Amino acid sequence: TGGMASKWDQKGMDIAYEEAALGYKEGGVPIGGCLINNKDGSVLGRGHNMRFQKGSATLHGEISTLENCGRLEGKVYKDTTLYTTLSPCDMCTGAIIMYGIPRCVVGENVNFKSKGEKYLQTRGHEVVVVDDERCKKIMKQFIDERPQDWFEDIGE
Amino acid sequence: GSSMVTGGMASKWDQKGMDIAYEEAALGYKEGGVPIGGCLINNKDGSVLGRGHNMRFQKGSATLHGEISTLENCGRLEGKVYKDTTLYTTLSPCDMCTGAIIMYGIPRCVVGENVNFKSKGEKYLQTRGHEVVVVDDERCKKIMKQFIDERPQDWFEDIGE
Ligand SMILES: O=C1NC=C[C@@H](O)N1
Ligand SMILES: O=C1NC=C[C@@H](O)N1
Ligand SMILES: [Ca+2]
Ligand SMILES: [Ca+2]
Ligand SMILES: [Zn+2]
Ligand SMILES: [Zn+2]
Repeated sequence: TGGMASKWDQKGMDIAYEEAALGYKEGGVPIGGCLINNKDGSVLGRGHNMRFQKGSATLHGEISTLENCGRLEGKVYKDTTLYTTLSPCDMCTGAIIMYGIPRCVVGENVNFKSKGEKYLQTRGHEVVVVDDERCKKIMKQFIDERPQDWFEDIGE
Repeated sequence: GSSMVTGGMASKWDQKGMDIAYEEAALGYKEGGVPIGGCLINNKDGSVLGRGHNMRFQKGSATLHGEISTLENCGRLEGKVYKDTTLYTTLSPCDMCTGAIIMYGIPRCVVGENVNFKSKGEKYLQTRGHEVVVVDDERCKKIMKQFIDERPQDWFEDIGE
């Protein structure tokens, strides 16, 4: 990219936001994601945080997105972008790193940012922060109303 | 990582923790899965918060590595509950599982072996302030070597290659 946005990035972030809004409406943490094949723009999967929905300690948005893509040949991930409405925690960062997903496009990092955002860069990934106000507003709403649930979701 | 890293001390619960992790790995192996198991133990009293094994083949899962399945099986917990625990894993954690340990602040990780696999995560745990102990458990090494030998492409899939 050279820092150029991808032709698929608007689509990816819109899907991630749709997933965040759906999870909000389900009574969960409003964090959504999607994984797009950069070669053809195909959406390999989409998901949102399922902590409340499933009683899940590991289904963050990014993890649920990856789960929803199913088992894949490792090479597939090497030319994908993971879209996440919120800057990834250390766990989801680790997932991106493990699979070698080269680009992580982040809705916002104002309500939350871990050391993972920079660690992705150290590990050779491209991180794009869009500063999407849709994402920021829904996440801020959740934190305002359910702070202890939010803290649980990031292990505090 | 740092030149000044050092392996952590043993805990009175390590035999218990690695034996549970290994039993989980062997159960997963019998189920047709990747033989990697784990458990999470409270360092103060030895209680087992949860245990699990890799569920990639059992569940068609791209995220349920042994360590992730272990954490899932522990359920939702207050953040504080993790902060004096050990995660036992039969295999040195990949970057994903490392990240889970870091995110929850699980301060100690005991690793069955890192001969068959080792990621940057083992050292990154230490960089980030976590204790790591590698016990070089022969049972763990044997079962993982067998899996990699017999099903190499399935193993590569499990580590994203
Ligand atoms: O679902 C999520 N919770 C917290 C942070 C981010 O990784 N995603
Ligand atoms: O289940 C696992 N697969 C690979 C590595 C380790 O993190 N665990
Ligand atoms: Ca609390
Ligand atoms: Ca110490
Ligand atoms: Zn996360
Ligand atoms: Zn792993």
